[PDB]
Amino acid sequence: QIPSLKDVFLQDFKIGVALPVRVFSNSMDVELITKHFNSMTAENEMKPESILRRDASGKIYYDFTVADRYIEFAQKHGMVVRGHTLVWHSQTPEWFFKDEKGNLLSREAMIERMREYIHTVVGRYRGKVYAWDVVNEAVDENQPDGLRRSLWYQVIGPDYIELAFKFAHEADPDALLFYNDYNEFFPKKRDIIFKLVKEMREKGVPIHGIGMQQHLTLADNVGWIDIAIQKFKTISGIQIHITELDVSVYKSRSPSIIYQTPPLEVLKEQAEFYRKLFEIYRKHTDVITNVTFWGLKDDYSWLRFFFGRRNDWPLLFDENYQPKPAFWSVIESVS
Ligand SMILES: CC(C)S[C@@H]1O[C@H](CO)[C@H](O)[C@H](O)[C@H]1O
Repeated sequence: QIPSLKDVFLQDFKIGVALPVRVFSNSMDVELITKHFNSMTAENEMKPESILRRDASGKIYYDFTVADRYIEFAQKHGMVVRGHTLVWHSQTPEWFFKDEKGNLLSREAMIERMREYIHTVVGRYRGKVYAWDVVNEAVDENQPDGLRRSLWYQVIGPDYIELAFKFAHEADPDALLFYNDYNEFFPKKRDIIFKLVKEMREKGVPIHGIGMQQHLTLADNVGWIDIAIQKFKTISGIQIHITELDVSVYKSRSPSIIYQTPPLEVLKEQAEFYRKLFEIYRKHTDVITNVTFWGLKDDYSWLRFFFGRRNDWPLLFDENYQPKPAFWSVIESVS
């Protein structure tokens, strides 16, 4: 009786959702997912720590038993899958960078290990995962060259980023390959992301897209987001995914006032925020091809634990699967 997000935005972009694997065995979760969403991302289940294993000998192997369930579900329900994520400083075991003695691998050995990892994971889902977050959160504006000094940088060096895209494109030449990041509309970081992607495109690196995480709060300036999309879309041939959208009801990551239940005025402010945001996304529909929310409904949000245990209401559906004020405001950005 309520409209379907994916149908409302059919001519604009895929409408996606980040999901933990438990939802596939929950009839009420499956009802809400299959009504509204034509794209899905594994919230954790396709990250390196979720796939990498070592046997009693210390030999690396791959466990796809959980990740496989996403492709099985997507195929059953006619959904596309964003693969998240191949190369990241987070949720990647420190032992992946080391030999049996706990010493750092050589650059040569770690390039080979990255190649095997990306070939194995992207190869397994070739033609079934239409888009990959190949590299996640590689930018640090505090560094002289703008690049985060992670183990990837320390063990391979600054070409690890372009190599990851090379290897992913080898494993699945039809996949759309994304560089994904947060705080992507803050000016200094925006300019580093722009320069990184533009320079990789100019030297023929197979990068097809920029993933804008859009982990927002009610304190964020939506004008800055419009300006960031305007800057990124000047890179010829690049498309944009909104990969991890949510809107915290708080105005910082460390609020001193925490809500038990959200004031109605806060939910209305959130509806106004989401409306202005979707007006900007529709304005840039020529470059945005997927808008994915980082969770199905408010009580599943990472924002209830990542910055400290607290209630937050960051999404379009409440704890009882009901549309929020923001659901209607988002729908009204079209209607
Ligand atoms: C899917 C999310 C966990 S990505 C998220 O972006 C955050 C910024 O708000 C932090 O940078 C976290 O490191 C990162 O995991």
